[PDB]
Amino acid sequence: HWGYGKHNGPEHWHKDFPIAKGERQSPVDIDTHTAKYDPSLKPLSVSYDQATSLRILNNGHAFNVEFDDSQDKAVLKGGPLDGTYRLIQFHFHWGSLDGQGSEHTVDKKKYAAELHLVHWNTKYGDFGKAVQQPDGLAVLGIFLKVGSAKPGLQKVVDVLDSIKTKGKSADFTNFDPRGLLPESLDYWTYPGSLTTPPLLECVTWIVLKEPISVSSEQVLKFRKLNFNGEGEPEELMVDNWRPAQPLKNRQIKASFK
Ligand SMILES: On1cc(C(F)(F)F)ccc1=S
Ligand SMILES: [Zn+2]
Repeated sequence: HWGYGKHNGPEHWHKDFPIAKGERQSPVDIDTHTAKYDPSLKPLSVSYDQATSLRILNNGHAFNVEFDDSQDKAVLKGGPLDGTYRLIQFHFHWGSLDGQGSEHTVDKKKYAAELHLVHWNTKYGDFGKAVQQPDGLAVLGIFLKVGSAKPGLQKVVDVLDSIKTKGKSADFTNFDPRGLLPESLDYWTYPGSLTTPPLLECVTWIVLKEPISVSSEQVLKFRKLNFNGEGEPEELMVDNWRPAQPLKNRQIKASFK
């Protein structure tokens, strides 16, 4: 099945998922000089005070921190969005080395990792119906650089030993995703896609300009996870990022001057 290796990595995905070579695929390189300021954009509204985390899951491609999305508890609105998007899960993409790992790049610069907070448009009722729509999702993307530790990340790093291999989950209640946000909500936005199969073109991407800093020890612990299941040859979960895809007929808009 798909993955990130030589034989089943991103350059292969198009054979099972032809939309891989579609018109609005993600990630992309953000050319900062050509992203135009759009003064009609709104401040993003991130309302996470009532977020209810439930569980953390190693799905064989990344780990997901899952939320109860049965009510309007943790929502994203404003910015480029019409309506209200509900948080369902977050996950990361990261490298085997600090020099790589993010999916979006900024003037071709790769960060050590990239956090994706996935939200679905509540007008569609649930996640599975939202991914049938071109405005079904909004993904808040936040870059990670290695430097100072991020205290708000440590509860995630500390649970990873309990979900080392594919298919493992752990209770993961009362985690506050506000602790993963940088100071500034200045962002770039463009229409794109999921960055793993099935690569659906549902996503309004909102990528924050300000990275968060995480420590070398925090990211080292992400790299001890495994893509394989228990009892299988160990294959470290590293380099689970898709490279930048052609921008095609898209414009990236900046919320800031
Ligand atoms: O790529 N991708 C995939 C998913 C899911 F959950 F549908 F698998 C959600 C968000 C993103 S970015
Ligand atoms: Zn992702």
